[PDB]
Formats: sequence, C-alpha cells, structure tokens
Amino acid sequence: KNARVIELIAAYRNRGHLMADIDPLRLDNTRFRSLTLWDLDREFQRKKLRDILSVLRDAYCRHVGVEYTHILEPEQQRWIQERVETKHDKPTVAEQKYILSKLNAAEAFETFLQTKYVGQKRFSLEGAETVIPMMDAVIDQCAEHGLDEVVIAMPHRGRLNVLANIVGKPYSQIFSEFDVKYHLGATGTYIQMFGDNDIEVSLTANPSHLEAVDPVLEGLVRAKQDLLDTGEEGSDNRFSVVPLMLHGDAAFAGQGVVAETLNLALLRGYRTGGTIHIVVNNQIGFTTAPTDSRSSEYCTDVAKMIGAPIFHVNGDDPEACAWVARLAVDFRQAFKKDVVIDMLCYRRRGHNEGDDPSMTQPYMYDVIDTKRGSRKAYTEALIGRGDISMKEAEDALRDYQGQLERVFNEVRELEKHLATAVDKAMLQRIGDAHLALPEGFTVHPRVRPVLEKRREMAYEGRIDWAFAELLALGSLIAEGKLVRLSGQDTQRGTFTQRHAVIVDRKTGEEFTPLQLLATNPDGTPTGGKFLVYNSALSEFAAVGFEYGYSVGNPDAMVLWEAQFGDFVNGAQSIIDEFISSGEAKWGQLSDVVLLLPHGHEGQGPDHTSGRIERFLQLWAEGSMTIAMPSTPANYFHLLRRHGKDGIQRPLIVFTPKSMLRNKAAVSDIRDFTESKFRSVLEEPMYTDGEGDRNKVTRLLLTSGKIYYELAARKAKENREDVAIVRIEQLAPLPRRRLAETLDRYPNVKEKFWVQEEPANQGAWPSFGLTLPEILPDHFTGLKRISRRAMSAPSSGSSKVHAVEQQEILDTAFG
Amino acid sequence: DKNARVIELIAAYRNRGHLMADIDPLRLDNTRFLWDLDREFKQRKKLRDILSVLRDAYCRHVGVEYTHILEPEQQRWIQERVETKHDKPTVAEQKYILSKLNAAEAFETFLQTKYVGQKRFSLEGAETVIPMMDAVIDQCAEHGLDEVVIAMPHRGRLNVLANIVGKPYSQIFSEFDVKYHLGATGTYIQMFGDNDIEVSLTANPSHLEAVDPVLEGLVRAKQDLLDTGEEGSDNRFSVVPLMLHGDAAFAGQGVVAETLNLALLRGYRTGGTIHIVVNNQIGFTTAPTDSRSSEYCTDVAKMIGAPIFHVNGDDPEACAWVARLAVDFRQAFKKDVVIDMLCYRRRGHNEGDDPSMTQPYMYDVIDTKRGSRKAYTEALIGRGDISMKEAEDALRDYQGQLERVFNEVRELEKHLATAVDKAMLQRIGDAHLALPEGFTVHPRVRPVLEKRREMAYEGRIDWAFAELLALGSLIAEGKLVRLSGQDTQRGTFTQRHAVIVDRKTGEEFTPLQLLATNPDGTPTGGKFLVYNSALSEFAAVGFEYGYSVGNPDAMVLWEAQFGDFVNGAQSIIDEFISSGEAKWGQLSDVVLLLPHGHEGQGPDHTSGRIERFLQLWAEGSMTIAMPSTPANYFHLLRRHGKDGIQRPLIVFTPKSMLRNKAAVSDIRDFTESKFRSVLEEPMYTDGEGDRNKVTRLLLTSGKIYYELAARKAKENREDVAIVRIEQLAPLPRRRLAETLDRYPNVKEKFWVQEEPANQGAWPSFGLTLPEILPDHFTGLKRISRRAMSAPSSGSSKVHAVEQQEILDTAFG
Ligand SMILES: CCOP(=O)(O)[C@@](O)(CCC(=O)O)[C@H]1SC(CCOP(=O)(O)OP(=O)(O)O)=C(C)N1Cc1cnc(C)nc1N
Ligand SMILES: CCOP(=O)(O)[C@@](O)(CCC(=O)O)[C@H]1SC(CCOP(=O)(O)OP(=O)(O)O)=C(C)N1Cc1cnc(C)nc1N
Ligand SMILES: [Ca+2]
Ligand SMILES: [Ca+2]
Ligand SMILES: [Mg+2]
Ligand SMILES: [Mg+2]
Repeated sequence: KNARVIELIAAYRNRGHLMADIDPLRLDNTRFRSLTLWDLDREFQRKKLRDILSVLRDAYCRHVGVEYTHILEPEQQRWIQERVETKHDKPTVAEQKYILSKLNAAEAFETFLQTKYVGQKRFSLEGAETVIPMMDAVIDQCAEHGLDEVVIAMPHRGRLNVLANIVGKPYSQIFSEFDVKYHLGATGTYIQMFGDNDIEVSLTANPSHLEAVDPVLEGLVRAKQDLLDTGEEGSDNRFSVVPLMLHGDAAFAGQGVVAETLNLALLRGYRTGGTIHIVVNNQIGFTTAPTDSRSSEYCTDVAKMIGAPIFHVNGDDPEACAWVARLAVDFRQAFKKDVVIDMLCYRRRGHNEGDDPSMTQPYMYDVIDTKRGSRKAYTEALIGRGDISMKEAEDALRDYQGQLERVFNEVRELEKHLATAVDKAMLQRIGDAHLALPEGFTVHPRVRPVLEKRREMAYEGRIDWAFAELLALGSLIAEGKLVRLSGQDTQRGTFTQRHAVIVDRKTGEEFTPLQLLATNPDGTPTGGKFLVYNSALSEFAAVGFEYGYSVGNPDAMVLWEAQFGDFVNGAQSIIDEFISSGEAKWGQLSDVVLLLPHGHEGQGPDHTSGRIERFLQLWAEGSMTIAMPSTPANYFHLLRRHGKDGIQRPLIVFTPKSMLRNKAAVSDIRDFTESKFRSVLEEPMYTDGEGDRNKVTRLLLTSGKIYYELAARKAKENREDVAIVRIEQLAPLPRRRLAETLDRYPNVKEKFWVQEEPANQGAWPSFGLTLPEILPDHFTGLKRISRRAMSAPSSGSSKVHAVEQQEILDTAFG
Repeated sequence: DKNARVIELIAAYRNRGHLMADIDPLRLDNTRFLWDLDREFKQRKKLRDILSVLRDAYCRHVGVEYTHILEPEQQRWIQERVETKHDKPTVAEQKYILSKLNAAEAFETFLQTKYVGQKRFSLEGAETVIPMMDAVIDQCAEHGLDEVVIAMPHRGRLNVLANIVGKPYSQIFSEFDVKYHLGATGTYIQMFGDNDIEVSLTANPSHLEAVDPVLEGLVRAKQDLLDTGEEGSDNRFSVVPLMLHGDAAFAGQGVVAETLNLALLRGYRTGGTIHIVVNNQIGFTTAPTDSRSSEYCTDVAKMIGAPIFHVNGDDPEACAWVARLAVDFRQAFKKDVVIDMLCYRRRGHNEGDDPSMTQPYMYDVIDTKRGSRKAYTEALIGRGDISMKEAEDALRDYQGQLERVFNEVRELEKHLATAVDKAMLQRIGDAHLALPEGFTVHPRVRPVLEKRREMAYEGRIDWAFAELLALGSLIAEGKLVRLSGQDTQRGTFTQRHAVIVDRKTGEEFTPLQLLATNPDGTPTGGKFLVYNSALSEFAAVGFEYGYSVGNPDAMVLWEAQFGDFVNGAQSIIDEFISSGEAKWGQLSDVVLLLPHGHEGQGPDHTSGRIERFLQLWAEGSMTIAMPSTPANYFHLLRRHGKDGIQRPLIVFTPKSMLRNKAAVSDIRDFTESKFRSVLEEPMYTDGEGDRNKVTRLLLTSGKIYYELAARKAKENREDVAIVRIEQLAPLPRRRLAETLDRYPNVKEKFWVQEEPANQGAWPSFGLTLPEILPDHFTGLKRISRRAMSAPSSGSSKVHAVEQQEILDTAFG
C-alpha cells in the first residue's frame, strides 16, 4: 500500500499535466474522461493520503500543467516541486486589481485599434490579452531581482499593445503619421507599481519571417551583457540583461531556427543566462489545426532538447499566468537556463480581413463565439470568489471605459497637430605576444613554428594572410576595441592557419596570444578584449547571433566566419532580412563582418563559392561593403578601416583557401606601416618596378587569387602588351580610382573582365551591366573571360576544373 | 520502508540509469562512474536478482531513454524487452558480426593505403556502424518489408556501398569525389533467413542534414506507389527511411527539428525513421561542449517522444541487438527511433589535421585504442565463444578480404498537346457540386462552387479555377497529383478551396478526387493528395523535392505562403532543385508556386526574388515562368506534367490579380490553344489593332500588363504595344524574335517591371537580351523602381507613388 502511494506521487509529477485544465476552449472532450477510499485517512515527513493527493491535484491538475521530470539536474527538479507542491498565498486585492487594470488596458487597446483604424484584424491580441499581465509580471520580477534590462523579441500579434502597455511608449509616438511600426525597435523604462526599482525595456526590430529574430535577440542581449560586465564574460554571474522571447504555437514547432537558438542556451560563446519564452498558443496557425502543424503533444516540446522546464497555463486564469511568469524569472535567476511558458488561449477573430475562420475550423469558432473575454471572465471570477464588490467591479468597468477614452482622445489630439597604418613597434608587439607563453605552458610541436614564424614576419616582413588578419585584430584590441570572432573551428582555423587560441599539449589549457594586447606596456588596460570562439554546427543561428551582437554593441568589431562560403546559404533569411536590408527598412544599423572562404581549386560545388553574385545582387548604395582582397596588407587595412571608420555597415569578405600559403601572396612591413586600403591595385612592376604602362594594349580586370596565375603567365611569356588590374572592393564600385588607374594605360585597345566563376556567377552578372554604364568611356566594349554558365558553382571533378582553369589563362593571353 | 526503497531504486534505474551506463569506448569522463540482497521482494524475486536485471538492462553498454515517452504502452513495450534475460547470440551470428567487421576494416586500410586524399571519409573507430546497419536491414527483411532507403553524410559512404548496398568494387572504383554524393541501388539477401529486401542510397550535397527531409519525401513517394502507409491499403509502411548523422550536425542543424516535426503528420509521415548517429564525440576540431547545450547529441529527438538508445560502439553485439529492437519498435508504433552509437575518429578530420593540436587528451587515449575488430576478436576468445584456430581463421578472413579489394581494383585498372475537351471542363465544374449525401457547405464556400460550374460551361474562368482545371484533367488522365504548402487546402487568399469542410461535422470533401473515377465507374489510376503543411519552408520544400525524385510520374507542387518566405529553403533550392541534375544525374519535376507582386504590403509580402532563380538558371536546369492569364497557367501546368521531362518548374503566382476581372479566360483558350511563352495584346491577334502604327514597344511580365493595357486604352495609344514574356527561363528566343518582327516601325524598346532595378528580370534580361537577339534588343532601356536593398518600401503610400511613376514613364 505504501509503495502504490510513491508511484501515485510520481504519476502526478510526471503526467499530471495531461489532466490539467489548461485549454480555455475545452475542445478535447476526451481529456478528463480518460490504494482505496479507506486509505485516504491513513498516514504515509508523515502526511495523510487525502492531504498528499490534494497537494498533487492543486499543483499539477488545475490551471497549470508542469513539465519538469525530464530535467537531468536533481537540484532543479527539487527546486520546482518545492515551489509548486505548497499552499500558495492568495494575491492581495491590490495585486488582483492591478492584474485587472493590465487586462483593462489590453482589451481597451484592441477595441480602439479595431474600431478606429482599417485593416488591423491581423494584429489582434483578442482572446490572448492575458499575455499583457503575464509579460508585466516577467519584467516586474526582473526589476525585483535588481536586473538592468529586458529585451523582447516577438512576432506582430499584440505588438503595439506591447509598445503601449509593456514598453510604455506614449500613443502620440505610436500612432504618429499612421505597418512598418509592427517591425521597428523601441526603448523605454518600466517603473514598479508596488516596488521601488525600475528597469529598461526594449523591443528589437524584426522581419515578417517568424522566429528568424530568435538568435538575433540572443546576440543583442549577449553584447549588452558583455558591455555591463555581467555573465559569461563578466565579473558577476547575474546575467543582468534578460531575453524575453514571444512566439506563436505553429511557428515555435515548425521553424528549425528555434532548435538552433535553444542549442546556444548554455554554450560559453553564446549563453545569455537563460531566456524567458512565452508562446501565445491560440491553438491555430492561420487555417491550420495543431494536428497538421506538429508531431508532438505540445507546441513547446522542442524545448525538452535542453531540459528546460515547461509550464502550460490557462490563458483565462490571469493569476496563474502572473504566478508562472514570476516563478520562471526565479528559475532563470537560480539556474541560468531557459524557461518556457505555453499560454493556452484563442484567436477571437479571423487571422485577417478575408478570413471567416468557420470555413476551415467550424467547431473551434462555434465555441469561440460563446466565449466572453479574459477581462470579463476575471471580473466575474473575482466577484464570485468574494474578492471584489459590485462597486469595485463597476469601478473596474469605469477604469476600462476611461482607458478606452484616453487612447481615443490622445490620438484625436495627435491627428489635429581615417588612417589605418600602424607603427612597426605595433607589429613587433603582436609578433612577440605569440611567444609570450604562460609559465610551464607546453606548445604542440606543429604549432610552435607558426608562433616563431609570426615573430619573424613581424620584424622581417613576408607577412602572410593569416598573420595580417591577427595584426589587424590585435592592433584594434591595443587601441581599446572589443573584438568578437567566431565560426566553425575558428579558434584554430579550418585551414590550420589561424591558431587564435593554442592548447597546452599536456593539460588542454587554452592560451590566447592576442588577449595580451588588451594590456598596455605600462600594465594598464587598453579597454580592448579578444572574444574568440568555436561555434556550434549552425549557420542560421550563428549568423543571426553575430548580426544581433553588432546591433547590441555598435563599438564592437564582430566577425563571423563560414567554414566555406558555400554554407552561408544556410543563413539566407538573416542575410536577406537583417544584414542586407535592416538599415533601409528599420533604421537599424549593423557593422557585422562575414568572412567567406572562396575560390576555384577543384574541391567541388560545395567547397568553391560564397556566391559573390548573390551579395552583389542584394547590394544597393550604402547598404554593405563587399570585398575580395588579393594581398595580406590590403586585408589588414580593410579590417582596420571597417573598425575605425565610424560607419555602421556590414562587410562581406571573400577570403582565401590555398592562397593563404601562396608564397607570392605575402606583404612587406611598409605595406602595413606606410599605406592604406587600396580599392584598386596595379601590378608592382608599374608602381615599384621598371614596367612600361604605354606598351599595354590588352587590359585584364580581375579580383582575387586568379591574379597570381595571370601574373605568373605574363612573366613566363614576358607579355609587356598585357596588364592585370585588380578590383579589391567589389561594392561600392571604386568608380574614381578605377577611372584614374585605367587613364594610365593610354594604348589599351581591348578590356576583359577575367574570373574563375561561371558566366552567370561571380562579379560578371553585375559588373557586365554596371561598368559600361558608370564608366562608358572606359568600359564600352568590355568582354568576359570565365567558366561557362553552370547550374552549380563548379564541376564535381578536380580534373574538369584544372582543364577549365588552364582554358581561362589561355583565353586571357590568346 | 525497505520494500518501498526497492520501488524507488527500480524507477531510478529506469529514469536515470543511462547516465551511469558504460557507453563511451574512450572513457574520457573520469567522473561519470549488503544483507538485503538475498531477501525476496514483491512475482517474488531476490533483491540481487532484481538489481542485476536493472544493471544489465540500464547500466551496461546500452543507455536507454524512454521514460519521457507519453504513451504508457510504448514505455511498457521497451521495459519488457530490455528487463529480461536475453539469449546470447549463436557462434554463427557472432562470426557473422565479426565477418562484417573484417570487411569494414579491410576496406578502410585499402582506401587509406591505395588512394591519396581519402582521410576525411575514414570510418576507423566507427566500423561497428556496418554490422549495426546490416542488423537494421536484416530485421526489416525479417518483417517482410519492401525496401530500406538510406541518407547519410560522406563518412564511411563507400564502405556502406560495398558492405551494405552490396555494390561491387568494379562499379565503386570505376573512373576514380562525386562518388561520395551519388545515389545507389541494390538488393540485400539475408544470411540466415530466406527473405531479400531492396537497399538504396539517396544523393546529397556537402550541407550536413539538408538531405533529411528529402529522404522522408522520397520514402513517402515510394510508400504511396506501393499502396502502403498513410495513403495506402495496409499499415506496414514497408519502405523504411534509415537516416545517418554526425553528432555535431545532429545537434546544431535546425532542419533536424523540422524533419522530426514531420514524423507523425498525415501529409508527411513515413511510419517511423531509424536514426543512427555516428557519435565520435567530435566535430572537426570542436568538442561537444561547444556544439550543444544538452547532455546528448540526440536530445532534439525528445521533441516527438522518440526512444533513444546510447550504445557503446566497441560492443558490436549490443549495437546489433539495439538495431533489431529499433526496427521492432518502429514496426509496432510507426514512430522514430534514435540510435546514438558512441565511437571515436581514429585519424584526423582531413589531410592537414594533426588532431592532437586541438584535442590532445582525446587523441592520446585514441592512440592507445585498438580497433573494434581486434577488440571483438579478443573478447570472443576471453568469453570462450571462439577457439585459437577460429580466431586465427577470422584473422585470415580479414587478410582475404584485404587482398580481394586490392586484386579486384587492380583487375579494374587494367581494363504534346495540352488542350482538353469542353466536356472535361464541365466535368471538373460539376464535381464542385457533386457533394456527398447530407454534406453542409459553409455559406461563403457554396457561391465559389456554383461559380465554378458556371465558369466551366460559360467561360470567364479565373486563375484559381484554371489551376484546378489543370490538376483535375491530369487526375482524369491517370496522373497522381500532390499539392501542399501553408494553408494550401483553402488557399492563403481564400481562392482555392481544394478541400471544403462540413459546417456541422468538420468532415473534409475533396471535389477533384471524383476525377480519379471515370464516368463508367472504373479508376483512372489518378489521385489528388492535398495537404496543409507545417509552418516550415526548409523541410517542406526538401520533402516535395524528395517526393518528385521518389515518383517521377507524380505531379508535385509546393506552395509558399508568399514567395518572400522561400529564402527559408535556400539550401534546398541551391543544393538540390537547381543543381541536382548536373551534379548527380538526379532528376526532379518539382513545382514551386511563389505568390509574387508589388501591392504595397511591404518587403516580406512582395517578392519571390525572380532575379535569384534567374541567376541560378543554366540551360535546361529549370523552367521559370510568370503567367498573366488563367489559361496560360493551366497550359503551363499541363505541359509540365505531360512533357516527359524531369525538370523543376518555378512559377511566380498572383495575389490581387486572382480577383482582377480583366485577368479571366475564355473556354476556347483551354480547348483550342497551348502554352504561349510570349503573349501579344488581344487587339492584334483577335481584334482590329494595327501593329504598323506602333513606334514604342514595352516588354513586360506579370500583372503590370493589366495596368499598362488600361493606360493605353485610356489615352488611345495606337503608337504603343505591350508584349509579355510568360516564360522567363529558358528565354523563348524564337517566338520573341518572330513576335517583334511583326512591329516594323518600332523606334524604341523598354523592359518594364515593378521590381527595383537590381531585382526582377532586368539584371539578367538587360545583359542577356542584347546578346541573344542583337538586331532586336540593342539599345534596350529599363523602366522599373530604383535599386533597393529590400524587395520594396515599407509604405503602401510610397508604393502607390512609385507604381504611378512607372506607368507615367512608360507613356511619357
Ligand atoms: C496571410 C498569411 O500570412 P501573414 O498573416 O501575413 C504572416 O506573414 C504574419 C507575420 C508578419 O507578416 O509579420 C504569417 S502568420 C502565419 C501563421 C502563424 O501561426 P502561429 O505561429 O501559430 O502564430 P498566430 O496563430 O499568432 O498567427 C504564417 C504562416 N505567416 C507567413 C509566414 C510563413 N513562414 C514564415 C517563416 N514566416 C511567416 N511570416
Ligand atoms: C574542412 C571541414 O569541412 P568538410 O570536412 O569539408 C565538410 O564539408 C564535410 C562534408 C562534405 O563536404 O561532404 C563538413 S564536416 C564538419 C564537421 C562535422 O561534424 P559531425 O557532424 O560531428 O560529423 P563527423 O564527426 O563525422 O565529421 C563540418 C562543419 N563541415 C562543413 C559544413 C558546415 N555546415 C554544413 C551545413 N555542412 C557542412 N558540410
Ligand atoms: Ca564600421
Ligand atoms: Ca515534366
Ligand atoms: Mg497560433
Ligand atoms: Mg562527429
């Protein structure tokens, strides 16, 4: 008999959520319908069975469905049951009236929005108003913990309601020159009603693409946490900036970026100390029923991936919703992990204007038509329970009416009215740092020559690409800049060229040479920092995160590196919806850098191209900088210009692979100490050598590593009649520098754009159309030399590649 | 007290025993690991006997996760098969497992000894996946199933071809890196049984996990052909997806969650996938602590309550046993099973990798490791299962296989009308009113059904009905039609109503499904499969691509809510749809329907990015179209389904043009016409218009035609002509040249478009048209919106000014 009690306790803890009264529509008519009575007064801590069962039913089978026994941490399971399996204190009339006032503000906003403006039906929060007192309780609990800020990310349902009743934006600013308003960022201050603290509340900008903003929010919060010296890269472990992420039930279950973002939750390079998730679960996805949207019992079942606790709550019980919200903030503060709140509600109206939702969901909408709103339900529940009087309930209807009048009145009143060069001592210092090993550190035998070669390069020259990159980042850290670098295997580098972090051969202890540059020679800090990480095997969440990080800290140098440029198409929604277009659409600026290893080397269609043609197609004046440098020094100056120009604009860099080790692709010390970024490059024989530009009759215009192959061929045949000009900055086109460079070759009879990429790829589709228009006296008659148009970036054969590469070189000198 | 402590101990082993199980063959984590024993407890058994059953079941070389499963019958099924004294395998079964290890290791030695640059394809340290996969396929043949279809990354691929798919070495090493991405097909013959089963391998790009929904789609198409599964007569789901993964990719790629989310959906279920994660506890140079935020790489599978089995890759018997249990669970509950095989990567990730640079501790333990073949040969001696002579013979079975592959490869080196009759239209029209007895139509759906009967007999056929006329007529001709996308049954713009819902019961009725039956009552062989998809682009597009590969005879259409969200499926468009044919010889006839058009609804409700599909295009890879009339769309779909060519079709479809009263077609356009790649104004082909009066030619595509035609009619501009390019790719060079030759007095030609200057057809047409037709398009100018970093403005007011500005420039 005593063992059957233990199994009964576990059954309520494990599966009680399946019998909880969480659906305010009660659609499932089989949910509830599918030891002895003398054992109830027997004692089994010693408590009677009737008392054990009453605690279990109240905790697990009322308006809150708790999912927590999947959590592997026993201390976390114990923490939840200790707060859930107790007789809770009923809220004070003041707290209940405050919750009612929030529901009054929410429903008064939705009534106005629908009655005053046209085409607002799709933004309607009606049937889900309880999310306003729930979000209020989240932010108020964060202020109770003395935290610094809450950053919200959400889809567009109830967004202006959130702006007015959560962010605290006035109606004069919200409805000023009144649909882009449902995607813009906002910032405000939350002041506690019954407390003495305040907290910053901000809402991040987003596209229509549901859940795409999820990793953006995380990066943005992480950047703010790093600035406030809180969290993983902070002195305290408070993680004082809280991500509050809102979702829809269909989108939460169907979008892969949800799993990718949850996968970042505890990573040292990406953790934000736990996200508070709120799913506005109105049990519908436009016309689609949940049975066609997911293969699991709950829309939130993906969150079990990271062992997050889940609370299914009845959206018609605003007190249970406010209680769960506060418990969620307390759990996040105690364990630095994600908490998911699944708010079960309904969508009162159609999804949009042309929707009669009884066409596709006739049963759901026969039940929703008999439903009276949450505000009215809660007013009636408070009257029944004896908590408020008739006068008090009527006064709450007087508060509703007043809030409805104020928004109609306020809106009525509103309608009536730079050098990038460094000193040789800076290069030497970055070189010396690679040998300034901690006491007793063991370098791996194959890493030691790289360190010694870097000291040699810093003092003697022949600086390679990999070191030039670290010279740029190291000099920025020495000047006080925060640098964040990440990507797949970025600490070592895909091509074993970086070694930004080196690992002790015997202990596994990490050493970061560039971090020594954050301290001045006198011993004082520079204000700079080097944050280098290996990313998860993700493109979409990682690129979203880095974009978000640069928005969070405009003063940070943020670089994301693709393993190969070919895999960046996995992050196309971020490129399309945030990076390339956020500035023009929302006034949101980002200085994020994307490093894309690019080049035809015979390694196949997924190890050859970062799709230059796609970034060039996305480009429009001042949206991005797109470059393909051919020398280490020009790359060094490109990164330093980007970090010091005071302009917030993304930089797309097509980076080398075998050209990292090309002995001709090296730079002299003077190229770093007495030069600047060169958008257009001539051959050294004309600028430093004894070459004669007047002998040139054929001009080859190119970009990237093919330059070295063209230069080698010219040198082999002694072709003084051919000159090779490189376009280092692909976008914006360096019109003036290009014109001035070409004017130095007066006897040119023919001009050719030479590229490795197929004819429908690389720079030709845009340059072939743009160059003859922007410079008609220079490029009228411009012809193309490249691979044939292909449906893939290249051939699968390294043999077919080698024949095509030779064909390009032979055509250019034919 | 003592008896209740036993119940709590049993639950602890069932729930958390997997945390203490000896699953890691490297034992990296050095912190992961009596009088009541002879007393009998309640069945009556001694505590020592209860506890030994729990330790053997949950804390040996198999870590079982199943108490997260919400179905009590599934928890009970696992419990019963895991908590029993299992029969030890026969010497014949053990020697067979050893023979599979011998073949797999010899292959690896040969591959690393003979050829150069093969390091990254090495399965060394992970060879036990070969007897594990063998057990999966053998258990599927024991159930009498029809086929096992495999999807995997490139590690161990050529080993899988030779020792699983059964391909000979002469076919594998013929003209010997594209071989690590091609599809393959073979027959598996049972060693100790009398059944055989088909085994196939699907093609894939380098993008890890991108093939996951493609495999599901391919399998579902084969299941529908065999009349098995969700759309079948039997519930056997006799085509089994076997999906292999890596541990870093399984945890980090979102497409994994998206594909798992399809596992039980009526439109996407394949009756359960067998998942095998080759968990070598590393991703190139990255440790699991930088790859995931959970205890196991397989924790995502808990999303659909899938049972998970963590198995020690150095124990080939536990691996084979778990594989067979997984197939039995999939057969019993038609649900996914995940096998997490813990192993190691013996060598570097590739040529330039000394793995001890980044993982020095792991690789010092790996360097002391002897392979699972040598280990299992030794374990059989220790157990007394095999003799010295048997162990020596097994070592000479290894040597023989090693010789055979070197010798066989040595020996290798030495050597159509789309028009329908009026009766067909009338029949599809009549079907919309042929309601089942007692069916209640929603009051707003009834006029749609009555207007379709009217359109079928009287004309003025709109876009939405023209689509159903094309699909219906294909079903009547015996074709299988699969249509899906977000809210596709009704249509995003409430225009389709492919499925109608009973107002009082909620019962679904599919009017086009009546066309699957001939007037005499016999079946046509056709079928209409229409579904609402999950809120996914990547998995759904991958699935539909896979479905067309699985059934080349099927008409497969995927519909975006708005073309603006198809960029969420960019990896599928880039790696499969646009390039699969040229890269792998793999053909697909998948259709993508992308609602497109500038209407002032913002940058995410305006464009399907025409310019991107046109940039991806290369001769004969895809067909790209933007029809302006219902009849031309009807003929486009009918040509695509009847041309006998397996090529993807990209269609930019309307939104407000669905209800444009000028955008309607006559019955004769369906009964006495064909697809027209280039369209002239009806005043010149049927009316009294004079082509010789024309001095300005406006070339365009899509709905802007109607706005340009209305302006021409308003001002009576006989000097202007509007020519539409309906087929954007391949460019209809011949018909375009012939059409323009009919306007001899043209002095100026303009490409007119709604899209910004860097978007739409202009970036490609502006460069291509003057080159392919120099005598017609030299001097071709552009009329469009300015170049923009987004597909449009956020303002409907800015949109309206820009739209008017385009029309004014075209007639200025
Ligand atoms: C006409 C249908 O499309 P739409 O209404 O214009 C829209 O795009 C809305 C979002 C926006 O545009 O900002 C949305 S609303 C919606 C249903 C959402 O379901 P749920 O997640 O349960 O949220 P809800 O129940 O609260 O709605 C889809 C599929 N739409 C299109 C869509 C598709 N795919 C992606 C990735 N993002 C999208 N915005
Ligand atoms: C030089 C590193 O890149 P690469 O080796 O060329 C390659 O592309 C390989 C696959 C292929 O190209 O076919 C792979 S192998 C690999 C590590 C995989 O780890 P796991 O999932 O644990 O599997 P494993 O341990 O069995 O390897 C990555 C990140 N590479 C690049 C890559 C990135 N992102 C995506 C979506 N797909 C990829 N192929
Ligand atoms: Ca900048
Ligand atoms: Ca076809
Ligand atoms: Mg919803
Ligand atoms: Mg791995």
